[PDB]
Amino acid sequence: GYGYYRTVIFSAMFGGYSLYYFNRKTFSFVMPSLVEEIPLDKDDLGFITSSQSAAYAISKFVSGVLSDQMSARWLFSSGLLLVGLVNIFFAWSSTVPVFAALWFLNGLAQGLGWPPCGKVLRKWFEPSQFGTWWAILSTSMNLAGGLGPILATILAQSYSWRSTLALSGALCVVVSFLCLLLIHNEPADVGLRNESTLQELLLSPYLWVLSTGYLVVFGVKTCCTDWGQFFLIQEKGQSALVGSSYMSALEVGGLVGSIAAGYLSDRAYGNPRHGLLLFMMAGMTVSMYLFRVTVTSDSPKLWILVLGAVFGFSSYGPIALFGVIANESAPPNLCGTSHAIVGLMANVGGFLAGLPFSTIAKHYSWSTAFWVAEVICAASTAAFFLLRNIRTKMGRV
Ligand SMILES: O=C(/C=C\c1ccc(O)c(O)c1)O[C@@H]1C[C@](O)(C(=O)O)C[C@@H](O)[C@H]1O
Repeated sequence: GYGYYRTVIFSAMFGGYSLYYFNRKTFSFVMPSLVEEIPLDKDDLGFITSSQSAAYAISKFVSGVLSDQMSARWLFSSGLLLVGLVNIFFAWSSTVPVFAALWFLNGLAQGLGWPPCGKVLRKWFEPSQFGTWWAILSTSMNLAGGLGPILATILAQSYSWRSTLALSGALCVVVSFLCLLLIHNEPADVGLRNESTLQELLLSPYLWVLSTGYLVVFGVKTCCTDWGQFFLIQEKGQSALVGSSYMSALEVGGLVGSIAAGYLSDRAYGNPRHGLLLFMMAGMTVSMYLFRVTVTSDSPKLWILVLGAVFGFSSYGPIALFGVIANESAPPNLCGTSHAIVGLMANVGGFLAGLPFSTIAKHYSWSTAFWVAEVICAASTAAFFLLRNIRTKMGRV
């Protein structure tokens, strides 16, 4: 029976990939309480996040390159176990070098679990149904972003910050074991039946336009999430519950954005679905400007929630659009390399959000850094609008 095994395996990957993201973002979930008991400046936080981002970038790139000669279940279980172990260790350390080393290892382990999902999806599902399943997998990510912050704060009001990560880590370990028991690599182990050149790929302007757009979008999203959580409390006179609700609403909006963008793009030199992407980017920068300027010490909370949801929608739509367009325009025999390059550029964009942004905020203010980010986003949107009727097919032409 294909259906039974498909359902079981997909549920197992859903749970494992949700725990992956939860343990990845636990630091952003608890950061305010940890800063409250251990006095730290913005530079230390930026250093830790940048170290994790760099480690994840290198590990994911190399694992994606060499994934063709490893088993999916073992890699998934190993990665989950290592992430749980480093999360458990994090709950006992109380210094800035140990935190940075532990999160570097966290990124290294988190980079391992990406290729197995694609391998299982390709082995167990039809080639014409990849993206759809990809889509729902992305929703799991958003789910981990939604339940994470608020619960953490709810636990923080009566328990230590160190009593959450540790518990989370334990869960991962247990789930990892269940994952190995519940994941089969191919529909044959159970028993039931189963051009261009590299010099021409990198010499395509559209390949760099897409990469730079993804870089900008990912960096701006990471900046908004972590440093707006801190911005709402440290400068706008709001409490930590509002800071957590802002991120929860951001992820709630991002879920519906990721779900819808595929439908709107599919119903609709250049690409047919560039207008939706440009509109979403414009909405993202407009919402950023409104959030920076309108919110004061005395403002209703459902205005902040609306701003967060709108930004999440306008940020998570373009990510799916970028992925689908990169898959569609890729050379016929170089899809994996193109996906790896675009992911690497998105990861370096996310890396740029940690330390330089925190240093700018430390020197001038949070407002100045957010204004710089919004200015960069507006300039990128204008440039993308200008550079939109160029060749979209990459390769030997
Ligand atoms: O391949 C994909 C994504 C979707 C995809 C694949 C085959 C398809 O046939 C399809 O319709 C859709 O990679 C994802 C997007 C990524 O940014 C990229 O594409 O560069 C890299 C990484 O971030 C991944 O999340």
